[PDB]
Parts: sequence; C-alpha cells; structure tokens
Amino acid sequence: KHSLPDLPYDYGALEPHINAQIMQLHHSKHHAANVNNLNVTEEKYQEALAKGDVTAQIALQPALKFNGGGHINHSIFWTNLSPNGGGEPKGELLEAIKRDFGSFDKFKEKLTAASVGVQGSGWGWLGFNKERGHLQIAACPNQDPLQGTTGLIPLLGIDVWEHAYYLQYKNVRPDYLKAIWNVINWENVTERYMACKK
Amino acid sequence: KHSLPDLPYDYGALEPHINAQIMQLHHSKHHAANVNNLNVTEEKYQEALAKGDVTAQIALQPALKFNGGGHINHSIFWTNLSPNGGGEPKGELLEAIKRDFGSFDKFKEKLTAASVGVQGSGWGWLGFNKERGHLQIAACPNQDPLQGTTGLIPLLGIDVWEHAYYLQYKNVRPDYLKAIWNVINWENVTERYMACKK
Amino acid sequence: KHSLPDLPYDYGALEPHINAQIMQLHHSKHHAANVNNLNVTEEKYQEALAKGDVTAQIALQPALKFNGGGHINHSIFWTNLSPNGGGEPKGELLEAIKRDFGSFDKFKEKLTAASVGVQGSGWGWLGFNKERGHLQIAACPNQDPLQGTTGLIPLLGIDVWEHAYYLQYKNVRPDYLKAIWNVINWENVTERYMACKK
Amino acid sequence: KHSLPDLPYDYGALEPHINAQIMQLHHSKHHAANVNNLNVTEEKYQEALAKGDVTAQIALQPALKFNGGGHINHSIFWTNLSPNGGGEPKGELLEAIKRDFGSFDKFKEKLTAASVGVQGSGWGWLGFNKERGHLQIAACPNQDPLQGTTGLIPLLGIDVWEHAYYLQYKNVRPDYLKAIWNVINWENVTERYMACKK
Ligand SMILES: [Mn+2]
Ligand SMILES: [Mn+2]
Ligand SMILES: [Mn+2]
Ligand SMILES: [Mn+2]
Repeated sequence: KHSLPDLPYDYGALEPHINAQIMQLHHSKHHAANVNNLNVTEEKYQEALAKGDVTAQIALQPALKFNGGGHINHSIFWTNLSPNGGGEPKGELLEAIKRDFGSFDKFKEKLTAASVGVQGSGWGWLGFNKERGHLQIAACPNQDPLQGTTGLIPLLGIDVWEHAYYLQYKNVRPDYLKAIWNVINWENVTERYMACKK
Repeated sequence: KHSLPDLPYDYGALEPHINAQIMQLHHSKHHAANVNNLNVTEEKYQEALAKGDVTAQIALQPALKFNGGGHINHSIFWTNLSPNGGGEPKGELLEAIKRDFGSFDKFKEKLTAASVGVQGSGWGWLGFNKERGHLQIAACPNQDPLQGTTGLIPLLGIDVWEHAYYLQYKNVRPDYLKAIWNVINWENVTERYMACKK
Repeated sequence: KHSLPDLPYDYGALEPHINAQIMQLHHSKHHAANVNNLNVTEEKYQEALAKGDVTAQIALQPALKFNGGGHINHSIFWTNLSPNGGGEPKGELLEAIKRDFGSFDKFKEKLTAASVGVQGSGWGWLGFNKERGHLQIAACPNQDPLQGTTGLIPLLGIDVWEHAYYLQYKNVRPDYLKAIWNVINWENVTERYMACKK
Repeated sequence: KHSLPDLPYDYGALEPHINAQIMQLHHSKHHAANVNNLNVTEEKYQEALAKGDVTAQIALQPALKFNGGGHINHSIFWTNLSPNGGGEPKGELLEAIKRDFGSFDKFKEKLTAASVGVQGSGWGWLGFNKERGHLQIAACPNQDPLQGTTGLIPLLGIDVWEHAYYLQYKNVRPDYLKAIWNVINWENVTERYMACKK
C-alpha cells in the first residue's frame, strides 16, 4: 500500500519562489488525496481482477490513472526542487542539453513554452527517450504520468495545475515558470539522467 | 481465464444480411484476438499490482480497455443477433421505445444515425440509463465498452468497425445498417431490458 | 470582434459565497484572455481558410475550442449568478427538474456530483436535450462548450476550474459547490429553458 | 476549392502488394468523400466566421479535422507509393535513417511497430522534427493529420484503417505492412525530406 513521502525540505524552504501555503496545501492535501485514493482504487481493482469483472476494471481506469499518476508525478516533483537549487546542471547532463536543445537557455525556453502551453491542467516534462538515447520535452494532461503514457523516463517535471501557483501568481503562469528555475534541484535531475545510461 | 464464447448459430446463419465470411473472421479472428490479448494483459496487471508498480498498471490500460472492451462488446453483439430475428420487439420494451423515442421507426432512425456518425472505428448502442430510468442511445469509440465507460446498461449494440461490414458492403455503411435490422434478436434485447427492470 | 461582456453586478455582489477577488480575476483576467485569444485565433483562421491551408486550420482548432469555449462558457456563467438569486427556481423549470431528477434536492446532488467528478479542469452543466425534450446533466473538460461539443443547450453551468474557487476555498471544491447554490440566478436559467421549448 | 488529385498510376499498378479493388475504392470512394466534405465544411465555416458564431465553429471542428485530415493524409499517401518503388532510399535520407534509427532495417521495425500498434483506425508516420532537426516516428488516430496535430512534417505515411487492407489481407494487418515496403516511393519520400532542410 502506498504512503505519502516527506518533502526533502520544510514547507517554507522555497520562499520566495514558491510560498509556504502552496507547498503545505500541495503536499498535505493534493498529493495526500492522490495517495489515499490510489490505495482505495488499487484495492477495488484487485477485487475486480480476481472476479474477472472487466467492466469494473475499465470503470476504475480514470481513478487509477489520475490518482496513480498524481502520486508518481508529485513524488518526482518534490525531489526536483531544492532550497539550494537553481543555476545550471554540469557534466554529461549539461552536454546533452546542449546537444539536444542547442543551449541551456534554449532548453529553458522550450520547457517553459511546453509548460505555458498546457491548456487546462497538466505537466511539462524533460524526459529521456531510451530508444533514441537522447532528451525529449513533452507535456502531459491532468495527472497522466510521463513514463506510463509516453514511455519517456522523467527527469524534471513542472506542475502547471493552477493549485501549483495560483495562490501566489494568480493567473500569471509565466511568472511562476520564471520563478521555478530558481529552485530546480539539478543534482536530482542529474541523478535521474545518469540512471538512464547505466 | 476468459474464453471465446460459442456463437448461438452457424457462421452462415445470418445470410444474406451478414455474410458467412464476415461472421467467421469477426468471431474466430477479431474476437479471438481480444480474448487472447485480454488474458495476457490481466496476467501482467496482476504482476504489476503485486509489485505496486503504478507506472506498469497505467501503461497496460490501453490494451486492457481495448481488448477487454472488445471482449465485452463482441460477446454482447453475438447474442444481439439471430437467424430467427428481425421485426420489432413487443411488450414493455416496445412500449419503452415508443415512450422514449416516439415510435419504433424513430428509434431506428436515431440508432442508425448514431452508428453512421461514428468517424473511425466504434459502436452504436441502445442502452438503459438506470439513474434516469429510461432508454438512451450513445456511440462509443474503438472498443470502449458502454457500461464501463458511460454507466449505461447495454441492450443492443451495432459494431461499425469496418471489419464488421467491409467485405460485403464496402464503404457503404448505411447499407449494412439497413440490413442488420433483419437479424436483431429482440428476444435477447428484451431479456437485457427486463434485467434492468430487474 | 468579440468583447468581454460587463458583469450584471459588481465584483463583490456575490459575497460571501464567491468573493470579490475571485470575481475580479475571473472576469477581468481569465475571461478577458479568452476574448483576446479568440479574436486573434479567428483572424488567423480566416487567413488560413482563404488560402485553403487545411494544416493551418487544424493546428488552430485547439486554441479556437479553448478560447472560443471559454468565452461561451464564462459569458453564460456570469448571467447564471446573481446577488438576488439562490433558493429554488420558480415556475416550470422546477417542475421539469422534479420530473427529470425526482426532486430539487436530488437534482442538486447530481449536478454537484458531476461538478465534483471533474478530474482536472472543466465544467458541470444542467442542459436541455432538444431531441428528447428533457433536462440532462453533463460534465465538459477544460473549456469545451456544451452546445458545440454535445448538442445540449446550456441552462446552468458550474465552473470547477481551480481558479473559480481556489483563492477562497483552497482544495475543498465541495465547499465551493455548496456555496454557489446561494447565488444561482434562476430567472436566467428559466429564460434559457423557455427558449428551448421551441 | 480543394480537388481530388488523380493517382500517379493506374488502380492496378501496385499489384500484387495492394490490389486494384482497394486502390479504386480507397481513392474514388474514401478520398473522394473527404474532398467534398472538406469543401462543404469550409464553406459552412466561412458563414459561421462571418456571423461570429463560435458554437457553430466548434461544432464543425470534427468534420473539418476528419475530412481535411483525410484529404491531407490520402493525398500524401498516393505519392508515397509507386509501381517503381520498393528497395531503400539513398543519400542524406538514408544517412538520417541510420543516424536516427540505427539502420534501415531497424527503421522498418519501428514504423511497422507504430503502424501495427494503432488500436482502431489511424496512420503510422515517418516525420521530420524541424525543431530538433531529425527524423521522428509517430502514430495518429483516425484521420488526424501529422503536421496539423503534432508539428512534424510528414515524409512517409502508412494507412492502417481497415479499408486500406481488409479486402486483401483481412485481419492480418502485419501481412499488409510487410507487403507495402515493396511499393514505397523512396524518391518522393526523399523529396519531402530534402524540402525540410531547404
Ligand atoms: Mn499538483
Ligand atoms: Mn468487431
Ligand atoms: Mn473560469
Ligand atoms: Mn484511408
């Protein structure tokens, strides 16, 4: 059964880029609800699967994807942020960003654009395409998780649900995006990247 | 283990409205493939469940919905047809059709139009809305099954995938729809309805 | 050229059910953005259509549906609210609700459930089904408008995008739904209903 | 005014790989219906635009995408096939295929997989990603066209609607895909590729 992970930092640690109330609500209410609903749905799915009830299995798919994807996504998201984050990555990850997007700044432009571009709720991602052996940017709607729906391995996610920024930035999602670069934990993104090449 | 159901009649029994070559391919290849693939997918989902691998669970959803849906939908379809079919229903179902659609012929027009209106692959349905306590027509894409995706109880389904008609009617789906009324098993449709008036 | 309609009341007219900060942001920022983007998208569509550029037309569809949809839906929503609203509708609209949903209370529970049920961004609707001549509840994702995507005529819509409630109710969307019943403009819903007896 | 392009060859020129009955129906019935529905839908769209009728614009989108996409996709497809085709491309296009997919044979495996993988109606594509400056494989549902929905420039498309193969290969879509390699017009695919780097 799934459990809600502790953040790697206190709720106010990402101030002033992401305020404390957002972090507290986002973690203790939104991600919490994902975990609790996922446990409930998984238990129902097992019963349906055991009885061979295919209609029930299919009726449970939206809740499984939404809550299961929210747990996957939020869990990665917390680790992708740090009070000591910002700047640029180094080494092989920086080399690949240059290779695949031209420059770190071009890369930032493209993830920002993919994130700003989500109409409704969703996520922007930097992922790794294992088949092509290179980085790839992708957007996902609602809580659809990157690897389970696209096969890309997630490296850095940007939540652009309104609850991720509205209390502080209101409708101005581009101000949130500008601010979040200040808290990206490139050490974590680097670790995820290197794990794709072993 | 799911199994391919036996048909209630021979492959040639619906001639000349649905030819024998279509019935044999439809049942022994298309539905058979949905059953075989569904069994594999359910096995993989049990393993994913046992591991708490939510990514694997979500990645299996399209195959489960497609092949599970195709098993649900084709199994109902076979029972909805008969060499001894055709004509109009009677009793309570007929009275329900007049109550909700005006007349049997108006109903036929509306289910025809929903079936003709599917762009790409899919199904037209006459269903029962338990909340509203009345009949309802709906169309579904690909193999998305009626009850698992809409909550409606399926009473009569019309497969409008090209494999359901193309060998005989080619591009002219309305000719197929006109023909299929001659083989509807209204006795089955009535049993499904009464089991809704449970 | 589409324009932002004035609200029928001041920004704090719906206190304390929907606060003045939400009303001012919702109207002057969110709906304003829909209007501007719709005007720009329409002009680009016109250009594409004159050149017979089908690719360009299809690339513009997401922006047109989203911003066109947002303009349609927000414009209806302001007219569906009033400082002099709430309670139960008077006249034939209440008789139709009782007929189709059993009672006002059950109707409230069902539209609340459809609105709570939206996963991600979207709208709950009370619509009119002209073909069947009765009321119908439907949910729509993002800004997809009811009539253009389902054919139902909108009577009453509930915006359940997070910007519609988050600053005041945070994650507790059901508290928002409980509150909005106090400001429904049944005179407007009735006008819309009477215009469907057509 | 859009028009139905003549095929570049006779209906029987792709025998035995794609038979004459399929080519004749596919062009004279399927593509032909797309062209007239496109023209009619474009004229309705002009009227809706002139009136500022946003609901009408949104309600016409499914017909515009389906039939405009069908026109785009089928027009490319006829040019992608040749009685003098088959084999492998040469020059820059082959070098890009090796760079991006490993080898021509791995490319064929990957476009076959994408095309086999479509559940329901749709298309497999080799495209060009202009932002990344490299090749990319993608699948599209129904008649959704590649460039208009994904941004990728189409180079080679494989129709896997059942009407593209069923009369000849019945349910065995993999046997159609094996066969079609024998009639790919690599001269045309090369022309399309080189135009991407102008
Ligand atoms: Mn979130
Ligand atoms: Mn079928
Ligand atoms: Mn809104
Ligand atoms: Mn085709």
